[PDB]
Amino acid sequence: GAIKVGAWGGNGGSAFDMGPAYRIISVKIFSGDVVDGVDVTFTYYGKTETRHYGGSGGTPHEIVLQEGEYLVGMAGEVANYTGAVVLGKLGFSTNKKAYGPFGNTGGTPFSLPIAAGKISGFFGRGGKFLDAIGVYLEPLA
Amino acid sequence: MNGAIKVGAWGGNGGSAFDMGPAYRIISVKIFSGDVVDGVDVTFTYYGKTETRHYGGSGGTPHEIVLQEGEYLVGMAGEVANYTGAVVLGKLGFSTNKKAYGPFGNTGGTPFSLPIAAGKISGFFGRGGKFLDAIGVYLEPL
Ligand code: NA
Repeated sequence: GAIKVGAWGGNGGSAFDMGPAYRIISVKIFSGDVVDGVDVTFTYYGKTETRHYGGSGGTPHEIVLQEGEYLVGMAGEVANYTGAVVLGKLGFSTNKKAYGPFGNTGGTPFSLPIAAGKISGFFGRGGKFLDAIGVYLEPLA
Repeated sequence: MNGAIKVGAWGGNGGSAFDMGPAYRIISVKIFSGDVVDGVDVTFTYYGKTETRHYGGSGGTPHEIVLQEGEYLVGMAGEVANYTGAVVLGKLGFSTNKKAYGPFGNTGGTPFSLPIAAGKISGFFGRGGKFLDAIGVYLEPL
């Protein structure tokens, strides 16, 4: 868990920190006007777990990673929504396809292309919505 | 290769790709800029020898970052701009554990930002032509 980039977003809400997973199985992005939160399902030290960060409003959009598929990009926009500085839009790329945007509120763009390596986990801040998000990076095996 | 983590590049697809790799100790960076980011010099040491590599073009005014003892690059940010029909770095700056430098350049466009919560920049890659078309970084633990 030595390489953490981000977080992008605001200073509100409460901190979360997943740490790195052995393998990410799926990510669900909950969104409506903004990004409400994320589920991450993953393997970890012999266990399989699901963790939820942020709120649970909006609609879930699930990206299931197939055998040999991994996350190689994240991008989005940081927006003001109802006075909260949050992820207004969020998306992800795998080595196969890009997904998103999830959310509808424009703001300040950010983008993280990973030319070598993969996203292995998440940290950030959450409340009613997803205030901020960053990622753990690991090399490819 | 060999466990590298490379993020970026941010910028356009013109010019010629460069890739310094991560093997070297970065001593200083010089960002040449005017309206946009024209180029960069990266000076590094390796086995007691100091070398400078220049990427991008010949224009712009220099803006230097000379890393002090115990000073490491821990952020990069800027703007990707359309300038005279090319997609290039319109602004580029860096942060260390000590100080923020820049950004340098005068043309906005699409912002990017790389806060590094854990880790440091250990090398550069990107694309350079008349201007600095794009830039990315190698990361390692701190
Ligand atoms: Na896919």
